[PDB]
Amino acid sequence: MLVEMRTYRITAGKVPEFLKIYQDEGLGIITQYARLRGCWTQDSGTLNSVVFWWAYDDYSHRAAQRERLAADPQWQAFTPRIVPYLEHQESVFLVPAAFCPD
Amino acid sequence: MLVEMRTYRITAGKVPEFLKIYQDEGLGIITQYARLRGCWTQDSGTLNSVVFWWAYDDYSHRAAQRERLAADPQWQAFTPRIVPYLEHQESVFLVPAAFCPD
Repeated sequence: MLVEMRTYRITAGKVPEFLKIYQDEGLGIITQYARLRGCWTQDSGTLNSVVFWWAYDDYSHRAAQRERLAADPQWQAFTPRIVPYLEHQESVFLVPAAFCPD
Repeated sequence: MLVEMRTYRITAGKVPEFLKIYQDEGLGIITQYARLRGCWTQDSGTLNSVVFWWAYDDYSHRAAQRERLAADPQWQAFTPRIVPYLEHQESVFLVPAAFCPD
């Protein structure tokens, strides 16, 4: 397995707005293609930050599912709604330790 | 709920050693006191980095369980074994979004 951890720094004060738009409009689309294991806001360090945990079987399943997501007309119609909130985006790849629970 | 995400930068090359010592000697102790939801190594960005996801009901349950862990003689006898591997430690607090799966 493989987790992609993606962190979005949002326009100050606008995190609740971003999360409503994401929840009402994006969640149903993207979860057709990737397994969400967690969505969080930061309570320490850099505030106004939303952390997503995406789970894939491996890099090639990830690459294939991300293409099918990119090609989705619904998804392409959705991202312009969140883009104005996105100040900064980052991504880290994680591979489980031997004792990682699944 | 509340997640504490703790990231340990390990002496270069020594991550497998650290993970064996942690697994064989520390895991059983600390999991008596906190819920581990995931343990990962970084495959991108800063390598030689171990990411732990700790789950607590809230800040006060966390504070109470961390005291009981600190007071554990087994735990106090264990940490000196990993300390020489720890180059750098960091911690971020996470609170779930409305649609965060549990």
